[PDB]
Amino acid sequence: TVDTSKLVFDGLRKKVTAMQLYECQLIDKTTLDKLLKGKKSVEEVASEIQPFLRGAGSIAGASASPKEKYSLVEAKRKKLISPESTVMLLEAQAATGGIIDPHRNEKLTVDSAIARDLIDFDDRQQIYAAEKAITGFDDPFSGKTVSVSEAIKKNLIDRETGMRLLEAQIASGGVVDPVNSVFLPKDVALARGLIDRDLYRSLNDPRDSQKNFVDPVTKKKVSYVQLKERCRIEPHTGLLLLSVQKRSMSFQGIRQPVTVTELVDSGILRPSTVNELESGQISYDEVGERIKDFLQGSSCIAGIYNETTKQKLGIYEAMKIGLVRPGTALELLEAQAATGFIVDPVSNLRLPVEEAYKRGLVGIEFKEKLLSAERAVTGYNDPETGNIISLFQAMNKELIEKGHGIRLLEAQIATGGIIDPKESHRLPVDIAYKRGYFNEELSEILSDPSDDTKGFFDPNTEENLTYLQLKERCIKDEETGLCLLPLKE
Repeated sequence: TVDTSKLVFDGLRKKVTAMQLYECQLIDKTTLDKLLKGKKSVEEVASEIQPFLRGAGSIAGASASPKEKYSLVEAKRKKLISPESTVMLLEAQAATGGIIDPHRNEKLTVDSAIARDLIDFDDRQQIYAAEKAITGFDDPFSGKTVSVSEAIKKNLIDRETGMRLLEAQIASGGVVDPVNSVFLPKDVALARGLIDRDLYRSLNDPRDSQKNFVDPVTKKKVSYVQLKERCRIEPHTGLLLLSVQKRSMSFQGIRQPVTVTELVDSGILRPSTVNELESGQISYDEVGERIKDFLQGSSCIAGIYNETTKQKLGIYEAMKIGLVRPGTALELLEAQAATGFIVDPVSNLRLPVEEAYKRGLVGIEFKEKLLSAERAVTGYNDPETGNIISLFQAMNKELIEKGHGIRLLEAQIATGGIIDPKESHRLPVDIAYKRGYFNEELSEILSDPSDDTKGFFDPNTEENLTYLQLKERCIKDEETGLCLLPLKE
């Protein structure tokens, strides 16, 4: 026989003897005798009853990215987890072992948790009560220290919180026995009345009190197991960290970055490919590759290719030579301004109107008219409402004339689609209808070349064309991706 005084185990808060483990039916008669003989070691037995001894493991915190992690209170302050769910998850920790410090891998008492700022100030008293799920509730009538189930019956704790604690414990192994400081399986806990039949029954009914927790992001009622199925296990510490989406990922639009959430709202990105990108399964550059013509549109008529001298040159520079009339040059430049940037085909630069003027890409005779056309990408100021509207809406409210407005619209459609002036990206023609940046009774008009729609000019054949008709007559520089209009003489 071995030293029976050394046959002790480490429970949640107390030491646990081998005899207590046998009484609590955690070990069998065979295991117990082998401990008293030496056939089995204390460490060998403890390795097989770990979820009953210290719990299977609760949600220790959050993890936005696979490397760096956050605690429940940190993720709340970074707005990754709602304040409401933050309390409930902290209640679960205190009821299944204690408040977890994920950055030091420890089980802390509520006192120690306050000392390390792991718990906020307002949620202080609520977690003290949840801690008693393991310590026990002092009944002022009987004089006994009772479990949560009895604390609910004795009205020592509200039913709501009590159901959360019981749910969290069961998902961690079973029902906690406070006096023994050890987890008991559900079947044996029912037999000795450690948990009431009625409470346990309402704990298995999805229409009663089965789900007592709430989602971190949304406000949907969820179970503790469902949240655990959404957790990552840290390789080093073995902790259970809830996978939260920090998001905040965007692609550069015309003037400003466009959130990935906006892209799925505009129908640019399928939701299946977004969180697949958030998880890191696919690459960032490949996603932005597909939606290239939605972020900042297709290439416009960027310049002119003089076939006589075999030279690439900007539109404004072509006018100085006499390759194009000032009338033709102006509408082509404002078409560029209405699509985002003024382009220099030889230097492959894409600049706003102001910066284009500073570098000689645009003269002073076109500066004002081009600044006005640039409002088609940033918005038109409505003199009545005081806020910015779109190109299409500015046309209907007679802020700009129809002829000028039509040529700018078809310029946007020919280079990706209608420009959203508040999100700074190209919309699908169906989304533009919903937000009112275009009209279905106008898409068919601009589709087929009509009398009113041919507001552009081809210097080669001297005929009036739509922007699409003229763009189809252009060629492409393989190293710039720009459309150049071939010219002779």
